[PDB]
Amino acid sequence: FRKMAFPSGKVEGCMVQVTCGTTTLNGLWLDDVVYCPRHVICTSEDMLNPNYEDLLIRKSNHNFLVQAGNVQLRVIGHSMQNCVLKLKVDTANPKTPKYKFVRIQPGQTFSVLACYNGSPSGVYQCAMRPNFTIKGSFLNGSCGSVGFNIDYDCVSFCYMHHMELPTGVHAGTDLEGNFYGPFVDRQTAQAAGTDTTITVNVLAWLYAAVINGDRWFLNRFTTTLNDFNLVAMKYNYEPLTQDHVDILGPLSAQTGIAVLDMCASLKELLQNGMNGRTILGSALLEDEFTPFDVVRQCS
Amino acid sequence: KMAFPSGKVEGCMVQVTCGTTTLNGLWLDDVVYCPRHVICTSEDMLNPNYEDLLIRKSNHNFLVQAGNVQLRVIGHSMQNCVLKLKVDTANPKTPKYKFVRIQPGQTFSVLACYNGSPSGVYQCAMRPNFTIKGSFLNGSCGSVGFNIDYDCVSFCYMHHMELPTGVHAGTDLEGNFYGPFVDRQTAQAAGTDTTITVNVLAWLYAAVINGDRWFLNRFTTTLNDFNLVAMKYNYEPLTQDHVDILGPLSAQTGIAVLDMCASLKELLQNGMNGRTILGSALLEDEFTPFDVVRQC
Ligand SMILES: *[C@@H](O)[C@H](C[C@@H]1CCNC1=O)NC(=O)[C@H](CC(C)C)NC(=O)OC[C@H]1C[C@H]2C=C[C@@H]1C2
Ligand SMILES: *[C@@H](O)[C@H](C[C@@H]1CCNC1=O)NC(=O)[C@H](CC(C)C)NC(=O)OC[C@H]1C[C@H]2C=C[C@@H]1C2
Repeated sequence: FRKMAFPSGKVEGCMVQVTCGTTTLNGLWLDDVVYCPRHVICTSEDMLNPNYEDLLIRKSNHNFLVQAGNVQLRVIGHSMQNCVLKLKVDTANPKTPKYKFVRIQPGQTFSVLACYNGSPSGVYQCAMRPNFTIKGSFLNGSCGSVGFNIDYDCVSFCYMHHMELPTGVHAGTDLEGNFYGPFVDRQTAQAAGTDTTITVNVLAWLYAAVINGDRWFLNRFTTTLNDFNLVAMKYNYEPLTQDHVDILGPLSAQTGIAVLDMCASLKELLQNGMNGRTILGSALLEDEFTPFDVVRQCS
Repeated sequence: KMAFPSGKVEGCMVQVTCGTTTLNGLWLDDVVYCPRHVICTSEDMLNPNYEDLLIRKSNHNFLVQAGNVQLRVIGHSMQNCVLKLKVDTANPKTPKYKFVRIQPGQTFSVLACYNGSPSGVYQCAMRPNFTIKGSFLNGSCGSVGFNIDYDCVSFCYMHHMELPTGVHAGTDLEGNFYGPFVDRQTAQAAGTDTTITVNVLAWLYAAVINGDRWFLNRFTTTLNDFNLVAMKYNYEPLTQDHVDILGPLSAQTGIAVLDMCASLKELLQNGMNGRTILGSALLEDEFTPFDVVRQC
């Protein structure tokens, strides 16, 4: 199994750069609106603790330089929605895909198109950790890079990048400007909750192992969801939600292994360890492949 | 693990059908490139005589679809294991491009496609035994691998087959296989694979830059003494050019190349002792020094 990103072209066609003064970051051009992190209006010294409302009152449309490549896009209106700036422009992006804005749950994966100066650099697959950080590759200038999934022809934008935490992990918002997790866009020391293992994805990985004929860990037992959740927390695993049980439906149907039976198998692995064995050629249980990701790759 | 943005290549993918065989093609200017085994039936694939099969085909036996639009084939030729279909329409999305043949150990991005439609993108290395550890399913043939420098796409790989071990094999865009493989439906084994040493070192430097350095030691080693141990463990030899290529990473961390070689030697001989490096229980060898530097 590989970490596999979505093809990035539909998103590449929407990336622009947004500059205020000497502060440049990336923005997302869809129809006649450009979306970007609001801290573009900050001087490096204002980031220490900004008054975003006051900073924005001092700004007019003519203070924003929006460029697709080196071609300027005229700004004709501006507003702030939570931690994102919305810049109305006078041209509708002809490369606008079908799209929607979605807010993802921890454990879900998405592709990130890492951009600098409005130019795409690379694409890679990320998982939202239970503590609402992602383990990305972001350098200075990457803010406004977005995360997305593609279904049929429709791009679901789920993440916009805003900051790095002292531990090296990354934090950001949805495209309505609401942060994932307890973070704020200020240049202050912030810490994430202790992280935990994404149980639903581990289960997905065990199903993937079964599909490929690696099934020594299946046992004759089952468990209740509540008993499993209480044990899992003792091992720093996330509890399962009803939605987790449901998104494992397809893999459970494909293998004929009930979700709660697989939970009983995982519980035994947690309590007894691997006893020197491997699963899918690995002594470690993988937690960054979702049930959808497994299905994508097995077919 | 980071792939190049795939948009410039997505604009070139089309579907190619002959008989009941469908796969992907690469549409550049007015030529579509695709694996020649699209002309085969099931019976043909066992032991195909491609020159003989091809002479019995006419332009009109090839159906090329760019989305909903059929392109008319007005000519066809075969270059090694690649078929070239001339069409009456030029692709306006053709990027600036080159065809290159990559060396083992080098990396590239793969745009996996099915029925002419892009499905996913990921980074691959050309293995020393000239296989690639890909993610390719039925219908993925004609998917391509590439690198992007400035605005120029360098195509280096077209996908043709899977081996019994689950790894993959294919050609450059001149239709010559990487490795001792043939485009026939028969079980083929690869030579013994080895680990790409210069890439393991680059990845160890990456682990340090990101604050992970439990595996370091104060020891050192000569280049030849390291290479003796490397070969024993089926690692590729490290050349002086490899050492030179690692310089920037050495300077950046202040760890001399041969000091990192001494760390790797200790890892090969003692294992990781249950510990991990950048999250992995195994030494990763599909990041080049360039891949690591760019991303830092
Ligand atoms: C995008 O503008 C940038 C992205 C950062 C740069 C390094 N890697 C990233 O992910 N964000 C940025 O500089 C933000 C800006 C504020 C207004 C939110 N601040 C930031 O990333 O601060 C990083 C922290 C972590 C410790 C080191 C520096 C400070 C403290
Ligand atoms: C593309 O047409 C297809 C891609 C394969 C299909 C499964 N995964 C892949 O990478 N190639 C293909 O079917 C070739 C065709 C011949 C003429 C080269 N054959 C092939 O890949 O054989 C299937 C594998 C699976 C095991 C049985 C036969 C070999 C090993």
